[PDB]
Amino acid sequence: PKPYVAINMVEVRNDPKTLELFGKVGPKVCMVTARHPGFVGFQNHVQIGVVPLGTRWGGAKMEMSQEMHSLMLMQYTFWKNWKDHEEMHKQNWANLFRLCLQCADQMIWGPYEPLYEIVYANMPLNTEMTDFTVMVGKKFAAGEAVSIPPISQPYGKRVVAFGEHIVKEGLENQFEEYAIKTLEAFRSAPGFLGGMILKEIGVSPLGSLQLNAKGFHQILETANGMDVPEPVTIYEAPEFRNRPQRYIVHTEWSDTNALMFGLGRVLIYPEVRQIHDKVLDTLVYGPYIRVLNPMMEGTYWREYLNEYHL
Amino acid sequence: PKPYVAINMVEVRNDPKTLELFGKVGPKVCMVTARHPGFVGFQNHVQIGVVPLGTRWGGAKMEMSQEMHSLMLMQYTFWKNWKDHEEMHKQNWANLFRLCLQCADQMIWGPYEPLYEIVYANMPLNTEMTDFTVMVGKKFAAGEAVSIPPISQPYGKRVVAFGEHIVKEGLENQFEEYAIKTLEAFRSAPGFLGGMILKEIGVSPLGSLQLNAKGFHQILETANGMDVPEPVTIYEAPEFRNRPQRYIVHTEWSDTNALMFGLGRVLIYPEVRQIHDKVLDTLVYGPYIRVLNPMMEGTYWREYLNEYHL
Amino acid sequence: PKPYVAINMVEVRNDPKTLELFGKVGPKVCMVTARHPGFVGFQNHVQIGVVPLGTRWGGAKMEMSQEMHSLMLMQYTFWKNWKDHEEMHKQNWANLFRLCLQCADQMIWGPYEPLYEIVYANMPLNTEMTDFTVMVGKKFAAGEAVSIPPISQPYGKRVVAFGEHIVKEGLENQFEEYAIKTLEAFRSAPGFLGGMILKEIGVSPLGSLQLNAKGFHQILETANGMDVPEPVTIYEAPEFRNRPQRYIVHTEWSDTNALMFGLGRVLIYPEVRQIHDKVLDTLVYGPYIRVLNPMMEGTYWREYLNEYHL
Amino acid sequence: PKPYVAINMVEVRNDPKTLELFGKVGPKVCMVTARHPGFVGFQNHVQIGVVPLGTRWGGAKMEMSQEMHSLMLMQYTFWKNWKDHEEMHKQNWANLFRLCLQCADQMIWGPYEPLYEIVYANMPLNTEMTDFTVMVGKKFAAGEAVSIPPISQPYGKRVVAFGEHIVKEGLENQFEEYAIKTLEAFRSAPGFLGGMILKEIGVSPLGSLQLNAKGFHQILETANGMDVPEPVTIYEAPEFRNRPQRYIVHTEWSDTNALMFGLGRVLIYPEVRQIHDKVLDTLVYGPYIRVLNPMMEGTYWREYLNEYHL
Ligand SMILES: [Fe+3]
Ligand SMILES: [Fe+3]
Ligand SMILES: [Fe+3]
Ligand SMILES: [Fe+3]
Repeated sequence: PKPYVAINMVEVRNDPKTLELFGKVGPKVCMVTARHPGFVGFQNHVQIGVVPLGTRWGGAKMEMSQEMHSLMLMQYTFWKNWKDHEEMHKQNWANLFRLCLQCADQMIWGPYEPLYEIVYANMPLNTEMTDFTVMVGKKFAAGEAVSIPPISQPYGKRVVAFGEHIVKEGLENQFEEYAIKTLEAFRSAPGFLGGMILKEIGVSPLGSLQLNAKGFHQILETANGMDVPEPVTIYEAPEFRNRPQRYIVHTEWSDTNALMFGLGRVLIYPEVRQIHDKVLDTLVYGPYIRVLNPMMEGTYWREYLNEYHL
Repeated sequence: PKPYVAINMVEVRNDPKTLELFGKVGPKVCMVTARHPGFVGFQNHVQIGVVPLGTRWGGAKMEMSQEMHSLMLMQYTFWKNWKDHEEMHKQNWANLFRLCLQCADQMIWGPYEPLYEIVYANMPLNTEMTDFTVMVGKKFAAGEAVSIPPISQPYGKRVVAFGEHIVKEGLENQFEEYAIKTLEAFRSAPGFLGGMILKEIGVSPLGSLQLNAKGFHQILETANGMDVPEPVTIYEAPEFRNRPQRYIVHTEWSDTNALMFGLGRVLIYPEVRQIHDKVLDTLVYGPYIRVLNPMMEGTYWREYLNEYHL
Repeated sequence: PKPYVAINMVEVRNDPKTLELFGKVGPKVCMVTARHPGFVGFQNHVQIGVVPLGTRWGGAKMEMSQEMHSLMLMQYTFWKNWKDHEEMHKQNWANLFRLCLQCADQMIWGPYEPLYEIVYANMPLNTEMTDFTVMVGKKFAAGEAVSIPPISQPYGKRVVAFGEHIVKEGLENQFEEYAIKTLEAFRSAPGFLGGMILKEIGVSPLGSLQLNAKGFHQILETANGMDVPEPVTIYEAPEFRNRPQRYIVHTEWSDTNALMFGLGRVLIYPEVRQIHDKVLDTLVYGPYIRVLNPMMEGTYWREYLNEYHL
Repeated sequence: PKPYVAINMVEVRNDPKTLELFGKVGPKVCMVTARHPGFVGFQNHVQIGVVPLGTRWGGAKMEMSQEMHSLMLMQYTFWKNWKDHEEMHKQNWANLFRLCLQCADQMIWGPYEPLYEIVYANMPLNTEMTDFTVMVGKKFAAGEAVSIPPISQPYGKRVVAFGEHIVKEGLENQFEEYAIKTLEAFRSAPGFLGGMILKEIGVSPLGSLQLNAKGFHQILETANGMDVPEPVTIYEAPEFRNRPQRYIVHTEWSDTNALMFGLGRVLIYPEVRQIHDKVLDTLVYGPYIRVLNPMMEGTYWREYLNEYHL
């Protein structure tokens, strides 16, 4: 089935101390999150750049991570229902608060965790280059050679285009129809590894460290998280649902050149350009496309999505 | 059929003199070992690191071999019966003792050679990236497309997870049932190249240089092995069988990232986590996972195991 | 009386960060351990080398600690009964787990805590070079000039030979008889400071961080130990008793030269060589002798052993 | 059909001037040689090392070309009949002599051109890594999936083992039977790209610059080849046929590691070792195995050999 996505967004310092926190805190958060049975996987990203679109953002590059002082992280977690994510944060609040405060001396902005519903998904199983013989052998034996997916390599060997779209009130049905048609047109592009369309349905309060006045002061006052705040919030997740409607267009590409000319088909390929013009006529903001590197992954979330493994 | 494994374990210095002994003594030992008809192959490893499991062993890294003063070597030899290995060491004792003493000025600990029985094996044929066209062509012509194995590249192009498990008395049947189910669950992980479960059944006395009192003094007294000790031991191999039962969980991965997130499924994937919880409830020691690099290989041992070549 | 010994074995990184943990965590562990009345003292060691025995381990030296990337630590604790050690770990589990996890980012292997019974002991009171006038004055006034011990200087001013022996089933009575006679023969060697023979009787589960499946996951998931695992183990200490029988032959020497030629009397002194030949005829593994430096000590454990102080 | 091979052997200096002669003279020689219709292709090699076989030639390495002062070149030309090669050299003698004398200030030994008959051949079509989709698609459409060859990459992306064997008089039938069985056993080795067995049938006089006394003096006297010697020789090619019989065992491997452990199966794999023991019992000289790099190739000679292209 289609899972629900929580996207944890943080800005951290770009220094060697922070990349130690990728391997010493990141796995522990995933292990605490995996105590809940509704957890079906994760995909963690570091922003490496921005699609400039010619000179529209000409100060930005697709690979600019070596020059930035701060790193944007997008940590996806996938859930059977979005209430499973809110139940996970409440039941594991002491362990998760203490782990998140280990990243405190690196954190610049955040955490901010909007919740998303998957509107459309074409996301294949992640395979290494050593695994494609198993993949095409199983699909040929099942008579499904026409549905053999591309080789989507896990753990930092592909790039993600993170496309932010804010759609005018009343034009959400027109966005979703033609953004789907745009992503089906990307299937012809070389290096396209798959795509999904995410629709924001709320913001997690506990994942965003948004408590009431007593809880907010206990966050500021605690020594390394030993003094755990009482996890009382003033809102639940659908009460912070941003209007007008936010959409993420998430597409995966084998490299940044395939991303630049593949996504560029909405500008340079005239048949795809008329399709994406209907998307552009619904937007109050966007498109702004961040380039992400999926470092740490829980690739079995695509096994839940595609209802098939290996 | 399933062969028996002798695992020769030595600690040697990490210096350029030692890596000359890989190419000037290592092949000679394999050639003396191949005088016996029960010898079916070998697989030689160098430990390159330890799986840290978050911060459980936080001073350890998966790739730490450039910083270590000493190298752990695990030299597997594969045998039609474990008595063939003990017969080989007795019949070729003078040549093997002299070759092992060429590594003497580098050796820090060892040699220690426990003998193992293969409980479970899913170990495919080793193929290069130039050989997969032959592999999928032969399996399609035989109507076995569903059993096409992953590309397991020989000679240092993959990594080995060496998982040490000591199982409580009486819980060996529960370990073997659910460690098998854990290794079948690894088939879904990207970059999984195969696995086997080894059960310790004894320790070779001649392979461990364990003689009686007269033989031990002749080992210390000899000049470069020219004075060969009489190979009289005080025990045979099943008389040194460690209780409680030692198990090796040997899994092969395309790279260390595939190893870290693949083996990590027993911590972060909730369906595999319940399976491996039954493994953890049988352990008096472990799991401790070393990361090994298979440098020198006798890959035809998998032809004996899978009863098929090419 | 003869106390029981728990030997905590860890491998840590050899870096200046680790030697800060000797003085900032080590004393706190000893202070938590001293809450129990059955605690009678401690002796903490760092491995500085290996006895090479000619060229048997020729890559090893007696003083090689300046070149090693990792340090082996042997932390002895002495107990009136071995159940007092298991009762101490359960009652002080939260404080001890949190202190042990301060060493986590340095730890490579371990912790592993086998429990030992003292078979034989000739271990004198530790005296400084300023204290021998008190020692010989008290022994002359008591008419015990014939039992005046050697000056065994505490706190890093002597070396320890850590002799590992694994004895065949049924030959444990022959080992203990002639290993005692070997240690009485060491009394004639210059620089011999005393010796004891330790017999492994079990492995502490809490001291080895060996919990059940829920406890093991809480060890991996916790942030610096603030989230304390429930200390439920699947075994008690005599249920992990290694067969065949492990022995430690622990001897103390004034320097490494006295150690090398003193222990070498089992090879070069013909009267002691026939005695130790009966020890060698019982061994399935060994002898392997590590060289240890006793840095931090609780020297009053010898006051309990010898039933006399000063 | 099976072509005939002329192998031009020269020793040249290892300097940057010589590698200019690879690209400025080498192609011109191939273009003059292609004037004859019996020319079916070429394969030019540079020796990069020697198989040491443990310490049998321990001063030699498989990759030692960066340290050598001189380069051995083996330039294969393939012919429909060996008389076509002798007819080519006589008809194009002025152009070929002038091109060969452009390499004169680099040449140390040679040229020496023995002629060979192909006894056995398993030499697939050369394909790039971009061409395997065409190769497996054509073989599946023709119902020949069982005979899909390995990917043999042209132009320096594989290595050649050049195995010299001199066989006793009367044992040539025993050599050819079991050297064929050895090369069929190499089909199981990883990275084996194919093999052929060459039998020396003569030495080309014009290709070896072996003229009569007047022609030899005109070779020494000429200014850059403008003064062309009269190509009168004292012998034809079967009159210089070396006795006892020379054989080349030519095998191709994806890399030097695949070569070392693949060819090593005649020493370490006991089933192949008994086969190659019958080869060794026919040899008065050898085996001596040079490691060659096939830089410049005329890969369409395998299209003539396998009677099929693409
Ligand atoms: Fe969350
Ligand atoms: Fe062995
Ligand atoms: Fe303890
Ligand atoms: Fe020629």
